[PDB]
This record gives sequence, structure tokens and C-alpha cells, in this order.
Amino acid sequence: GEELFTGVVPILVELDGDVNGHKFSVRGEGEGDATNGKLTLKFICTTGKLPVPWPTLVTTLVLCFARYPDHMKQHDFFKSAMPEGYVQERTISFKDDGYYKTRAEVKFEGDTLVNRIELKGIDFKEDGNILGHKLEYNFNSVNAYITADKQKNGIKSNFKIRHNVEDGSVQLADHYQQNTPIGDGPVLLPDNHYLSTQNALSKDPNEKRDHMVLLEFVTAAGIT
Repeated sequence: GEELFTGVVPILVELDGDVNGHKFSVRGEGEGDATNGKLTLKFICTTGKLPVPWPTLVTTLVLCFARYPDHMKQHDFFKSAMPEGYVQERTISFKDDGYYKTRAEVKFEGDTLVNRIELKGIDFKEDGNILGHKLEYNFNSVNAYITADKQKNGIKSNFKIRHNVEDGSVQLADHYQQNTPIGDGPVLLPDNHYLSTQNALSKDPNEKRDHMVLLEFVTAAGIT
């Protein structure tokens, strides 16, 4: 699928969300550049104010844009499943608070990479760090290990996200993740390795709707 990622690819992101009953929606657009492992996207909450902090939706809101070094192109399951795509599915468990369950299909719709997400949030404390909006507007870099899931012909990953709390503590969110291809072509089941993600969160001075401007770098590493 790498032939589809040699240049700048436009991105659409749509998420329908429900946490402790409140319904919100988010739409973003932007572009990826798997050559630099670079991602640029801006998201707006088209239902009003975001009921959760923006940094907790970042992982949910396109790993086919990772830069797989040329000596690791055979371990790039994400691009190999394209253009038919894959399902990305996660549990996100906020320590001492609620959890997210997310299901997304990531696929080429015409020439655009589309990521469409259903997110459900359950059992959150009305005064915890999530519904309380007590998290700093940033996102800590992480290295997440990828391993094949032969029984499902895809991959899995689990890792820890640490959100900074404003009071100087840390709000941990355990991520459990499974990817399986949508189509039936052969794909590349990878040797173990990891992806390194770094994210800069900003604001748009000329936007008065709830929004997030995101700059993401993703790189693969950990082979021979």
C-alpha cells in the first residue's frame, strides 16, 4: 500500500462520541506525509464544547502515516492493508476513573484517508480529571510496541499514556489496541517493533469554536 503514501495525502476524521450520556461530535481535516512521518490536522467539536479534554482523544483521532524506514518496509502492516483499510479498536482505561471503548475504520475513500470513529465513555467521575478538565493542554510522547496477532491476521499493542494534571500529578490512561484488515488481500504481519509518537497541541487564534490544532510525528524503529 506504500505506493499510496509517497506524497501528501489529505485526511478526514469523524468521531461520534458518548461519555456518561453526553453526546458530542468532532470533525477534523488535514494531511499526512508518511515520507517525513508528519501529520497536520485541526479538529473542531461540531456539537458545542468538548465534554472531555482534547488530549484524551488524540490517540483515538492514522498510523499508516508512520515513517517506516526503508530497511523496515516489510513490517508496515498499516500501509499494506490500504486502500481497503483496517479496523482500529481500543480500550482506554483511565486509572481511578472511567474508560473509553473505540472502534474506527481507517480506509481510502477515493483519494482521501478517512478515519471514522465511534467512541463510548462509561463510568467517569463527574469531578475526576477527565470530566473535571484538570489536564494540561499538551501530550506526552510515547514509544508503543507492535506485535503480530496471527490468529486475527492483524496486529496488537498495549501501552501507557500519561496525561499531565494541572496540579502536577499524572493521569494514566492504559491503552489496549487491536488492528485487523478490512479487505482480503495479503498483508504484512510484522516482526516486533515500536512506533515513536510526538505531538504538539496548539490553538487557532481565528477560531472561536472548541478545537484543537495537532502536529504529530510518527516513526517506526526497533528492527535490525
